[PDB]
Amino acid sequence: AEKVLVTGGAGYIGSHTVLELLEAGYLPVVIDNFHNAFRGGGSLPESLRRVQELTGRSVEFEEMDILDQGALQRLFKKYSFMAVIHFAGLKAMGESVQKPLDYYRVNLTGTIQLLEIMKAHGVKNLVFSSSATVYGNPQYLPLDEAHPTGGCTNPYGKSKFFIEEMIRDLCQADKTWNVVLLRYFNPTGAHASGCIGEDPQGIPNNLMPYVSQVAIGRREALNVFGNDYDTEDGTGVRDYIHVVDLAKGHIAALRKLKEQCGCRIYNLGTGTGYSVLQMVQAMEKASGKKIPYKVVARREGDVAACYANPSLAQEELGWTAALGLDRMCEDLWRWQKQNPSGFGT
Amino acid sequence: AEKVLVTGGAGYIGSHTVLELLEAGYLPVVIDNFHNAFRGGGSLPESLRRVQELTGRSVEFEEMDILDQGALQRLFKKYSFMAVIHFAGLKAMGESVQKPLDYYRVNLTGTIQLLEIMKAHGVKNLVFSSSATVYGNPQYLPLDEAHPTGGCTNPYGKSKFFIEEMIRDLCQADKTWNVVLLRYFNPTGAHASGCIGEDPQGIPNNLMPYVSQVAIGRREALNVFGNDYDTEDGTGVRDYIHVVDLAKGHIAALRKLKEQCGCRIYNLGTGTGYSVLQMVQAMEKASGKKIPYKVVARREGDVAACYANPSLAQEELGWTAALGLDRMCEDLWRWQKQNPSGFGTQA
Ligand SMILES: NC(=O)c1ccc[n+]([C@@H]2O[C@H](COP(=O)([O-])OP(=O)(O)OC[C@H]3O[C@@H](n4cnc5c(N)ncnc54)[C@H](O)[C@@H]3O)[C@@H](O)[C@H]2O)c1
Ligand SMILES: NC(=O)c1ccc[n+]([C@@H]2O[C@H](COP(=O)([O-])OP(=O)(O)OC[C@H]3O[C@@H](n4cnc5c(N)ncnc54)[C@H](O)[C@@H]3O)[C@@H](O)[C@H]2O)c1
Ligand SMILES: O=c1ccn([C@@H]2O[C@H](COP(=O)(O)OP(=O)(O)O[C@H]3O[C@H](CO)[C@H](O)[C@H](O)[C@H]3O)[C@@H](O)[C@H]2O)c(=O)[nH]1
Ligand SMILES: O=c1ccn([C@@H]2O[C@H](COP(=O)(O)OP(=O)(O)O[C@H]3O[C@H](CO)[C@H](O)[C@H](O)[C@H]3O)[C@@H](O)[C@H]2O)c(=O)[nH]1
Ligand SMILES: [Cl-]
Ligand SMILES: [Cl-]
Ligand SMILES: [Cl-]
Ligand SMILES: [Mg+2]
Repeated sequence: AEKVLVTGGAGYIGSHTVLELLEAGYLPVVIDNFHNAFRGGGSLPESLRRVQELTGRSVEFEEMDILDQGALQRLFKKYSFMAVIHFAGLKAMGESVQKPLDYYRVNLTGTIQLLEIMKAHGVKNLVFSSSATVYGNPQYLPLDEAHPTGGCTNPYGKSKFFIEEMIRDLCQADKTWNVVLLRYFNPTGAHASGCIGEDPQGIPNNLMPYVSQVAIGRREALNVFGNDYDTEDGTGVRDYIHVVDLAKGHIAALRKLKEQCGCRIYNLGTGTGYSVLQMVQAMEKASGKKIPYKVVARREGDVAACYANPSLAQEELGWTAALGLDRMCEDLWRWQKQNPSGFGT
Repeated sequence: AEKVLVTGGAGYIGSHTVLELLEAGYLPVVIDNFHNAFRGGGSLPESLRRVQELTGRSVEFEEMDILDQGALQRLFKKYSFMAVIHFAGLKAMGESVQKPLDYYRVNLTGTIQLLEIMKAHGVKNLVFSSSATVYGNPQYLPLDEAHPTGGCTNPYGKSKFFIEEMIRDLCQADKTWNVVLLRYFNPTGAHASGCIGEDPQGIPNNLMPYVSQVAIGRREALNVFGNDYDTEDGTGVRDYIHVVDLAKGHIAALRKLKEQCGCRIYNLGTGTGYSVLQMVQAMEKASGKKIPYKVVARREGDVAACYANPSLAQEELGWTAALGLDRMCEDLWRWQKQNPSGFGTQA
């Protein structure tokens, strides 16, 4: 009726989105099981506790797992939701290939359970966290929504594609459902306040947090996974997108659902690709620190270059990413410098 | 001393497979929730009660849903399974397109749960019921295992494809798993005793049972779904395979698992395609009755022709579909004639 349910809202993208929702006047209800979120000193996960402080608005939260039908039932009885933004899931941490069942359980079974409860309670409006990984090895660049999908390299990406397909099927079968599938490119950056940001545990698998950790002195040097691709400089190229813009894209998705759009799919990227070395350099500039690097072997399954065609999202969702490279680096640096250990110990 | 778990064992293919298993010396434990199986006068589904009589061997059975985590866990705890043959699932009554979530829950989440429970109990040998539908609209024929998969039309076929992908990944990640994915073509026929067979509830959605129902005099005429396809006679072409041969292919699969085979995928078909009209004619011959029919509109999603390339199975599985068209028709007829209304509890 009123509320927006946000699954996995304590995570990186989700917490930034909760913040945007609150500032836009929405009332979110967040759920998370702390699988990859840090527990604050109170009820709320630290990220959310900080979002509350930042917005001066309260965060309604419930600790729970999407795999728990009982809890889902109780949740859906307690609140009247008008839409669900689904961030909860396991992300490839490079782990996927080795633990397929965990991925398929959490991402597939958990999403199906969510979809079923939504259907049961008549909440047929969803915004889903998809990924450019669904396009597989790029056939052409930039990647537009019409590029082929499926034929993924890993259990994680396959999981994303399977979910998109299930949702398409659901929308076909029941014309009352509205779903916006958002294919994120490479999220980076952090809220301008520097109070929240990505909080990886252990050695980061993604570039940016590793880069930021070298700059802060936590890591000796960045290992660059190959310099022999068919890219202007030999290193992998990606469409780095500021998490704040990404979060704002979810609000635009909400408005889209109101149009009774059925199933729509949009890329959420800037359309500008940057190489590993370019990112390193920009981080040196932002941080004022040196970021030593070593060229190592190619990482299994890595693609040479991946970047988005942002046209459709601009035309249909009315959204474009506003923040550039320098801004992403400055914000990421601020978060890292201001929070040397992430959210806590 | 180790058993074989048979999920969905009370159904068409499963009952036939339980019979083959019993005859070949295996010890099955069968589970079914009666979603699409008839309850016997006793605890056993009628089909399995008959299999017990036919074989003179006991059938260990538990009424249970694969979606029931607690029950499934207790089952794996109670027995020491050496392998699992997974038949349980929803097939479609042309329904899948309209109830996607049901297919995704029962087929997809049900199998993920089964695989998790299996892993947890140290059982990593699986025989999975797949289908030629995973190939989608044929890009060429005959369909060999190398033909592209995915790109299916309905939720049912998508579920099967997603399951195959999941198992392939599992095997890739853990070399200790062994899994045989069998892509069945169009199973037909019945055990030669005539005591068991396909037992549809209501108007049959598949060809053969409808034809037999007409031949027995229950139905007026066969409705032929389109006659304008690009095939010899305009009617759809399919690779019909005798359920007994299909069932025996499961025994071959268990043998394959014992070879520490990893993930293997095999078509289970005869390699010979027959049209709708050719099947009617064969049924006329078996039944000794004229079988009328009327041509109606095309059935949404139907492919023109589909048939297998059965060489890989012959070679690697050491299995071949022995029974021909007449046998299939004669066996189907015997079952239908001796059991005009399908299964019923004992008198
Ligand atoms: N970060 C990326 O580069 C990226 C790229 C593409 C798509 N995505 C997708 O976007 C979504 C959010 O990504 P993120 O970077 O914010 O990751 P994240 O791990 O920070 O956020 C996911 C949140 O979900 C929660 N969660 C996990 N399993 C849960 C369960 N069973 N029940 C309830 N909560 C559960 C975690 O505790 C975490 O707080 C995910 O679906 C991710 O796969 C992210
Ligand atoms: N019949 C065909 O032409 C065909 C073709 C391709 C693949 N397959 C597959 O082979 C398998 C067997 O098909 P069949 O023709 O014997 O179908 P069937 O319906 O006779 O057999 C399936 C059995 O599974 C049981 N079942 C369903 N949901 C269950 C659940 N949640 N828990 C436990 N048991 C459950 C049903 O009661 C039934 O006895 C199915 O997975 C089917 O999709 C069949
Ligand atoms: O320590 C690192 C990390 C990354 N990179 C390079 O930086 C680029 C971006 O790498 P990320 O890992 O941040 O992101 P990806 O776009 O390559 O995404 C891939 O890696 C993600 C993080 O591992 C997820 O696993 C995701 O499923 C998978 O598609 C790539 O060219 C990568 O080779 C390095 O050189 N060194
Ligand atoms: O009453 C019937 C039934 C079938 N047929 C035709 O007979 C052939 C075999 O049809 P079946 O339904 O027995 O088997 P299929 O292999 O064609 O499978 C198709 O039907 C399945 C069950 O009927 C599912 O619907 C599946 O999605 C779909 O591909 C097809 O050419 C079909 O058009 C008829 O003319 N009339
Ligand atoms: Cl696993
Ligand atoms: Cl953009
Ligand atoms: Cl549904
Ligand atoms: Mg061959």
